[PDB]
Amino acid sequence: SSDPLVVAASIIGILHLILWILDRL
Amino acid sequence: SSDPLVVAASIIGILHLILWILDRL
Amino acid sequence: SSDPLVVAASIIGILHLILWILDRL
Amino acid sequence: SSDPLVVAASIIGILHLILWILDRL
Ligand SMILES: N[C@]12C[C@H]3C[C@H](C[C@H](C3)C1)C2
Repeated sequence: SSDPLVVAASIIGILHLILWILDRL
Repeated sequence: SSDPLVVAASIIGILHLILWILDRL
Repeated sequence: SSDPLVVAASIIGILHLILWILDRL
Repeated sequence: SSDPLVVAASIIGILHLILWILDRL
């Protein structure tokens, strides 16, 4: 495993991408 | 701990998310 | 190498940048 | 040091923030 801030941030940068893309569509 | 660029960047990707979301609302 | 979530996220933050920039233009 | 993809990505997430903020203003 890695540290929970690093991992958490990673997931965020995925979720925030979907939201942004969804908004555009 | 980790390195301050890595950690700092992590926090940014959270703050930038809130700002973006807040703007949408 | 590093872990595939970390690396994958890195690439995303690049692709998402291009898309955003392209949209602005 | 860390790996150049990780570091590079970190900087990007800062630059992309400024650009986004500047655009809003
Ligand atoms: N946006 C990023 C969040 C976190 C730190 C850095 C590298 C990875 C993980 C993607 C920038």
